[PDB]
Amino acid sequence: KTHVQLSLPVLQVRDVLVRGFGDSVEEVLSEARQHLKDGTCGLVEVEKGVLPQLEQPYVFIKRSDAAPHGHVMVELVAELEGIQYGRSGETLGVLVPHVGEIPVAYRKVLLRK
Repeated sequence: KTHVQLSLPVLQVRDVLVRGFGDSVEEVLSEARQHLKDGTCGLVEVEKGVLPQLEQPYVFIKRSDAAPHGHVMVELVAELEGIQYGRSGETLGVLVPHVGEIPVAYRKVLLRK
């Protein structure tokens, strides 16, 4: 399927144990997509002071359209040293590995895969 319904656990930035997906734009997009397929991906909501506490390159989920079955349609955009790889809508959050952190909420998304 071109899209997959996921429910992503929303993590507090200070709880995250693994603060990025890897060391290059191509690697972090690859690993993010793998962890989304495997159900091992969390979401951190972006506010003042959040991104400097995480590791670059960043992977964002961004709104791709204006929401089937309560799932916002999203796609992946990476960022490294202020350059983005991909073009999309509003940021819903930054993706990180999930390794058993307790979430505060869930974010229903339809991931363009």
